[PDB]
Amino acid sequence: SEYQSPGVYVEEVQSGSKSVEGVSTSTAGFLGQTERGPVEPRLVTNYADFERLYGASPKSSDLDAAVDGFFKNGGSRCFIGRVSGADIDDVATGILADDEGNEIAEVEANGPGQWGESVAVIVEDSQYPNQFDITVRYWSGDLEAVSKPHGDRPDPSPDVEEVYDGLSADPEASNFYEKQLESSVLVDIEYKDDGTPVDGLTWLHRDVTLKDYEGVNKPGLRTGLAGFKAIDEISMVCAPDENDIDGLTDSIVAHCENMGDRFAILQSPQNPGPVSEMETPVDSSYAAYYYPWVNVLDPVTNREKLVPPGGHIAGIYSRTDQEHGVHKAPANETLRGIVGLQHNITKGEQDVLNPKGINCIRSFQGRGIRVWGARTTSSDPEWKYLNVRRLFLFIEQSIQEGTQWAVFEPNEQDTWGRIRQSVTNFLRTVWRNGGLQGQSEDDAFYVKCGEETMSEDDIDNGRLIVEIGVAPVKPAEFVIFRISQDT
Amino acid sequence: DSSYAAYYYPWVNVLDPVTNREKLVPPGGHIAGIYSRTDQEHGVHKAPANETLRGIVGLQHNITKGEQDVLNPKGINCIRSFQGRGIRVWGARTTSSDPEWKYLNVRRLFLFIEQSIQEGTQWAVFEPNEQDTWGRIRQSVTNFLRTVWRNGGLQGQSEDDAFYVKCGEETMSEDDIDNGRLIVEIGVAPVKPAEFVIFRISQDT
Amino acid sequence: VTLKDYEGVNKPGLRTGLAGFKAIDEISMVCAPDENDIDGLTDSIVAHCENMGDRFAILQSPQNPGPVSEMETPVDSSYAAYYYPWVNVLDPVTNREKLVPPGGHIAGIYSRTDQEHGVHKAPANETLRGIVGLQHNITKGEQDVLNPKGINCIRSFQGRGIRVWGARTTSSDPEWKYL
Amino acid sequence: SEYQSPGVYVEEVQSGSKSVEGVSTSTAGFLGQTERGPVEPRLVTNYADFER
Amino acid sequence: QSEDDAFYVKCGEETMSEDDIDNGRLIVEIGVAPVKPAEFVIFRISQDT
Amino acid sequence: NVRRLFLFIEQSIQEGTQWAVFEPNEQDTWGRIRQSVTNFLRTVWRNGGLQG
Repeated sequence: SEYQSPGVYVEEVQSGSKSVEGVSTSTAGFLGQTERGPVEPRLVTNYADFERLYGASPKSSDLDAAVDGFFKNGGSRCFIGRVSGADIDDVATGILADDEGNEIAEVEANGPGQWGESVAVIVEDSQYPNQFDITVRYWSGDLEAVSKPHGDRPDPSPDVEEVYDGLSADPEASNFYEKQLESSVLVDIEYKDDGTPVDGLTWLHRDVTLKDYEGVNKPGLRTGLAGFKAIDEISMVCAPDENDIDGLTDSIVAHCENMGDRFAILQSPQNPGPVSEMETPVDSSYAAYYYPWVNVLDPVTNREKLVPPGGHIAGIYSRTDQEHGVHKAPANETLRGIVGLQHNITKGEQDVLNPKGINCIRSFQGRGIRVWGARTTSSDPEWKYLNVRRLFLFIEQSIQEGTQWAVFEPNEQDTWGRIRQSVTNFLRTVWRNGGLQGQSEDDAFYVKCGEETMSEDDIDNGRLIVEIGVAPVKPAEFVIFRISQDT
Repeated sequence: DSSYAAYYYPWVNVLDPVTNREKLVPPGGHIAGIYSRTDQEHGVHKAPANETLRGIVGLQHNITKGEQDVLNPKGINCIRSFQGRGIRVWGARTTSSDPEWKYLNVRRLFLFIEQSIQEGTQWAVFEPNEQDTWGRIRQSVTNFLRTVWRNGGLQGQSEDDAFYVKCGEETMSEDDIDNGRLIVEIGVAPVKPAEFVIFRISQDT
Repeated sequence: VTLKDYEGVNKPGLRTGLAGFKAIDEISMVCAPDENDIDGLTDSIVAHCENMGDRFAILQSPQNPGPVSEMETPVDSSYAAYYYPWVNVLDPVTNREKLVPPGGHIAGIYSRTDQEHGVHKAPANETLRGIVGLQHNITKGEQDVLNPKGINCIRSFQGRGIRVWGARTTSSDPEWKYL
Repeated sequence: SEYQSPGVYVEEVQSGSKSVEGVSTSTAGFLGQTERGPVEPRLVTNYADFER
Repeated sequence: QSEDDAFYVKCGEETMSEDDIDNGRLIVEIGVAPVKPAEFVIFRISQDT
Repeated sequence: NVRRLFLFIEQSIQEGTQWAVFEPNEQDTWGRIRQSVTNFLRTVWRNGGLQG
């Protein structure tokens, strides 16, 4: 500071260490087809939210089953992205009119597709002066059989119902209908002119490939994977129908490798061929591969049905992360929400599959159905185990996001000590929770920043270099007992 | 291509107090205010970057990380907007091509030091050119530079690493004394900013 | 009214708006209930509090802030706090419910906590008096996304009532994370 | 790596040793005539599999 | 648990030099340790001992 | 058994060292390779396969 006139001065100084906070690690992302809903990614925390916002899947998709398996196994949060074969602007619309026939508002469905042709909007008048009520109804089945869509009890009870009571036409009020109808899973309203609508009912009229899974990337609209790559909470991605669309596995693995902060879960085909000839599709350290398919009860036929196991496995990942940590291998855990498997694998066949990076789901007598295998598809010996990759992702993202205060700071010993202290505190916390291995701190990790890592050419060019060394913990895959008679 | 100038980009948006609408203006005065604030709360040796802009609504364009890799090595300073952090100045270089005056705070520190020395030494003109005056001048300049060092402006774990001052028979010869010249030599080591923060992480030990 | 009326007059013998407030040394927190109807007022309030250096700013979200996965705080100051959502009250001219921002109730909670506990006590896990209900009910899954972003929530627990659940600032500096 | 714009960089380094794993050593191959079956080689882990 | 853990105050010849005295500066250095809230209350329960 | 042991060792080495192709030909790679092969052979020695 500068002191030019007499007085009292109070100044604040920076302290000797700054805390780092860990990031989320149990959020998932799903892609696939639905019947209703928007095409921008939305967060879901429960299965009833999913049924309310999106509905069911068509016969060519198995998204509903995968989300159900995710939440039955202890998952916490999903990001849903809806993929649609229709143009984004193929949306049903409508108009509201005033006393003498002026269009005052414009109603639009909340997503593209033919479903918007089955939405009815009903306007009625309220008992209080200058107020009216609005109702929105949606039927999932045939419209030809709906007898009284306007009455208090239609012939088939509607699938979705929404009512808004205290509405007004004053734009500066808090009960203006544009502000109240904004939280609605069915429609959108836009204001045009001054007036209040007349009573009655009205319907909305005039309504996949690899490039749809890739998504749209425009200045104000993102779908598909382009929409996911602008969300920083997702830590694992899955596409249940990845084997019906050629060229999607590589796109998913490339997305995860280019972001550098997420993991890919892959499932085998329904018919992968002979056992002696199976291989993994990719050779990435950012993916894992599971086998075989599973059996579930179908809620529209009440019969068994064969589905891929991806969502159940993502739910197992989330559960293990919540109750043990990211350093725990998500294997030797039970699958909930299924009836049986496609095949039963023996111990002789897994001796051929396990050294190849293929993870198996097996069933033991007296113990149930469990995941038996925790490897990645990688050939590098340094990234053979899955929990090591997940721990490194967690650590690296925490460091990246929690150190932006240090840019443009003086390149001298105070900043060096501060940075060293922060990183040491974070790594000691990780060590205390069982993630690092060693009976002392010197065995588990080290951090270096000073004149041993930086030279003078570095200081003259603006570079601050920190070197960190760590020792992760690995699972026990073979438990061996050697018993003898001696001593 | 001067060492006495800095160059900022792009324009900003403000509310106009006669129309109550947005309006696009150059960012010069906001940046000068940031300079003044940083000088008041940190010192002249602190780079006036990674600081927030107050009093605006938005920018003209949003610059990405790929475009700044082309602009930054050219001496052009950018104003960017980060999600979760706001609008900030990201760059602290001069328009100069000389490698000795690449950073802005070094030039500002030298301006400060040189003007202080120029204005606070006029008592020494026409004084006797002998050892007493030499010791007096040396002592004064050493006190000033040690004060600058203690406040974080100079770099080194000891005084010998940060600066030196010389005045005597090693700087002056006899032809100098006969012609009325008193020569003082000063050497200094300024501190520079941390522009790239690098973390190299491995699995060994 | 405009932004220049909220800024106030600054003449030798007349001060209104914020120019009038900056000559009073008792004020310790400032709030403007209608800050979302006048564009450019949030920044002016945060700048006033940062330039005086002795007061704190309380901010409320809009009535329609968008999807949950896209919310952010308006500023990145250590001199401000951000609360969400709106509340319901009885209107004394119609005797009906009405939706209002929660700023004044929260300032009253600040004052109460300061009187009965001290300035070192976090003004959270405290009850809101004088309301009827909230705008939305926030779950535990949605606050896991909002809390690490500096957004403070007002929630309702069964058996315990309506309470403020969160005590952070809008700041990104790790040294000024808590209020 | 190359550093052209200011920010934070995180980089991974290769470690000082890489593990080697032993290969299988107790699998056999048989050739001869049968009454049924395919003519591509198939893996068998039990005699009932062979008869089937 | 003690005063040395909570704060310190310094003013003397460790904070001021002679160039400071000659220019009219009096420097006081204060260090403090504030208390922070309990946001996560965690109970780890086991069967051992 | 000598022939069978050599078959085992040579195939393990062949299949578990493909990361080293096109790497820099300098002291770091040398130390890394030496360390890996020494660990494998010490494991073989501890199980009674080598003599000394």
